[PDB]
Amino acid sequence: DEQPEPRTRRRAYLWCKEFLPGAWRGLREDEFHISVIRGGLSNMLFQCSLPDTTATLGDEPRKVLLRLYGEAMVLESVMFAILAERSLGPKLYGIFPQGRLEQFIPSRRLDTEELSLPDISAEIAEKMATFHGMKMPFNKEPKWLFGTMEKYLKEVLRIKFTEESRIKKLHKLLSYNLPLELENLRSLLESTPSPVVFCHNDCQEGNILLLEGRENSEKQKLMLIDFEYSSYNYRGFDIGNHFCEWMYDYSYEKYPFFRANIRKYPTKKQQLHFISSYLPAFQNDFENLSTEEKSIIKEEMLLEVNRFALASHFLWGLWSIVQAKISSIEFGYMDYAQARFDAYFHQKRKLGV
Amino acid sequence: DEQPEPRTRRRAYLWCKEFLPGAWRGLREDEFHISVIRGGLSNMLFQCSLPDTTATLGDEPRKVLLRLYGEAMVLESVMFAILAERSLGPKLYGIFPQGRLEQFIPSRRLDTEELSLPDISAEIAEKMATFHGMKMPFNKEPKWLFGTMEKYLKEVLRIKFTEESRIKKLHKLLSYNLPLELENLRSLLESTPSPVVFCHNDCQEGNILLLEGRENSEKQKLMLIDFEYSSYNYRGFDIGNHFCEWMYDYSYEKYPFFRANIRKYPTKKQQLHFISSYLPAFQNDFENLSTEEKSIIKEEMLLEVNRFALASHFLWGLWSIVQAKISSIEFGYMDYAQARFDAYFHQKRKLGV
Ligand SMILES: CN(C)c1cc[n+](Cc2ccc(CCCCc3ccc(C[n+]4ccc(N(C)c5ccc(Cl)cc5)cc4)cc3)cc2)cc1
Ligand SMILES: CN(C)c1cc[n+](Cc2ccc(CCCCc3ccc(C[n+]4ccc(N(C)c5ccc(Cl)cc5)cc4)cc3)cc2)cc1
Ligand SMILES: CN(C)c1cc[n+](Cc2ccccc2)cc1
Ligand SMILES: CN(C)c1cc[n+](Cc2ccccc2)cc1
Repeated sequence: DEQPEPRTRRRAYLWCKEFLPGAWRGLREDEFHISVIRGGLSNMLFQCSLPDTTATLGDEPRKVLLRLYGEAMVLESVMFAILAERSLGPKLYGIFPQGRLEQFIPSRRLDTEELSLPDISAEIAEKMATFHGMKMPFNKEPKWLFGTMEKYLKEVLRIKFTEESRIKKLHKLLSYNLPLELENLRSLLESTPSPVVFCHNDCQEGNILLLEGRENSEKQKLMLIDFEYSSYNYRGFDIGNHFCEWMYDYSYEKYPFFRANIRKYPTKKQQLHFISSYLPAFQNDFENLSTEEKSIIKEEMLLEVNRFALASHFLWGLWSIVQAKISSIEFGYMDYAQARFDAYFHQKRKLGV
Repeated sequence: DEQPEPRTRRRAYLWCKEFLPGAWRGLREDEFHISVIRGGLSNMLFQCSLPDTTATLGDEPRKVLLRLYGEAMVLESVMFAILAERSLGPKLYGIFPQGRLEQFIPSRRLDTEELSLPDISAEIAEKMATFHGMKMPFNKEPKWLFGTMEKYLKEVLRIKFTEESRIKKLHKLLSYNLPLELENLRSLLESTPSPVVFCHNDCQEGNILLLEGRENSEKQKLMLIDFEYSSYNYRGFDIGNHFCEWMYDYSYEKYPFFRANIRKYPTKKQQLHFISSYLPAFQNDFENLSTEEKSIIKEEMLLEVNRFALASHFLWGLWSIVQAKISSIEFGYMDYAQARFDAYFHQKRKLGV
């Protein structure tokens, strides 16, 4: 049990005491329990709980998660509150300028290897389809994807690195002519139909909870979390981006702190399994269509998601170059950027585009 | 049909086109309809609609309300979104830095005289009880009431008026010794039990919709709106404050632009009718209690709400003095302050406290 700094213990006690009902309201400071889940400079996480010897008075939680930040603020808070109301995310117990109190969900995150398990993959698809089907009070013009890529590309072309290895690696990445490549990708995707839906935009193992005590259950053992990058976007991006994440393991404990394997991208068989679960969850009379109409829809979706996978590589590659310059957290960002652009051209070669 | 300024028409068209689905997404500027509901400097309201000749494609609204503002921002937006999810307020279609798009609810506001109609009063009580019963992710310590009164009192004692009539009226209002009176009220209310619940804090005719087409229905013909001043607070304040509003008509078309009548405060008979509807809506097996246990609960509530009514007068009286100094909107603020403090001492005399 890693203990927080004294100032954080006191602040956490006050937020719990004032925002949570029942036994919390009368809790003494010397009875308050708190431990660090993740520290750092931003998005710090703590578990806060009542003493085992304190009974609950009503329906109040015995344990909660405190998230510290360390208008995007408004949109994020409204999104979280709405997903909570709809039973699609952890409940929201308290909101304040410095952070929030959320329902504690006993669980662990998935590992990269688990993404390919057929039952896990089927559930991710069903969960993503459920999120895609819902209405949210946000801008419905799908400007996010190329808007973000253009903004990031402009930043990348203004970066002045001082460190030798980053200078060299940047020269190589820019040698591809990224403006031209971006507008060729824009052209390709302009001609690729894909419905605009509420997308997670970051569906990978770190953002998927395996619910404790349900590990052996057939269905409903996962929860998608961490929707902070969500927006209306092309459905093909959310699915394609997820598929790309099959290739990257971020648990590697030595530099560059990730492993990449092109061979771990889902095979067409595995892609079909995923979309066969997605479709009936997104369009509820889907199974009643003829085997042949279902087959055509699946074929057209395979093309769509694999083209949109190219934008996942391009977007994350640009993001990673910017991180190499601006981040305060250690990671092989330039090497990761190169891995994404290698995958981009590999995928392009395979697609013949 | 009062038309908005050209800049507002264009901004409204863009927000509707980008935030609303279906036929909105492809709407041409020359087909956009908008009219002013209320103008001003802040909280401006517009009705926006599709042409009568444009069919809806799905479930999109044909008409919406645009609210312009002209962190409190975060709390207000989360509250509105949650009440919408729970079917307790207008739906939320879009949120952006300058305002929001809300469901249009065909209706009119109630008039002051309508507050005393037995069926109307019964429904207000049931509606207030429903709001009081719910959980919200906001601070549960009831610091709002006296916190706001202390803050406002400090401001009032620093006001330097230049206009003769305001100087004279202020001297009279301060002659009561407001610090002493406030702390005597604090003492009285400290000894008056009242559960802390999610309160509207402004339940009067201007914030209650009479739903069009339900005017002749027995029940469910109202909607409480405009929760921007809501907070956890003593239940007695929300009820007592509502009762005080029976006395004030803000529709008077000459200076001071309100009428006050002490005789229009609900009689004990009328108060009992209100609380007899509130109680079974707030505690759902209430009717199964003995006639005698119900009677005692009602008696104790009558005492509670009438004591808390004193804080409604004191709070609004202070608010009104501050408005006389800072407001950009014409109203008899000093005369209204005097009316609230007259009612305060009148109520004190009747209560013998
Ligand atoms: C490298 N990569 C994908 C990883 C690496 C590692 N991990 C697990 C892990 C391992 C080690 C660390 C310590 C190093 C910190 C790296 C890091 C900090 C912050 C984020 C948040 N983030 C989410 C979505 C996002 N999008 C959707 C986006 C928006 C705009 C563009 Cl342009 C592109 C993309 C942008 C940013 C992610 C990773 C942290 C976490 C998961 C994924
Ligand atoms: C005078 N009175 C009650 C009225 C007068 C008139 N109307 C209808 C009406 C008629 C004419 C006008 C034009 C003049 C504008 C007066 C005005 C501007 C803004 C508000 C909003 N407001 C809501 C709750 C609130 N609380 C809960 C609060 C918080 C902190 C303290 Cl300290 C005290 C109290 C504080 C402020 C209300 C009235 C507008 C509206 C209803 C009620
Ligand atoms: C030029 N300076 C001070 C820095 C430049 C880049 N970083 C981020 C970083 C750190 C370790 C590995 C990868 C990226 C930190 C400081
Ligand atoms: C000293 N000055 C410029 C002002 C002082 C007070 N107000 C508000 C007001 C206006 C009309 C009636 C009541 C209150 C506006 C200007």
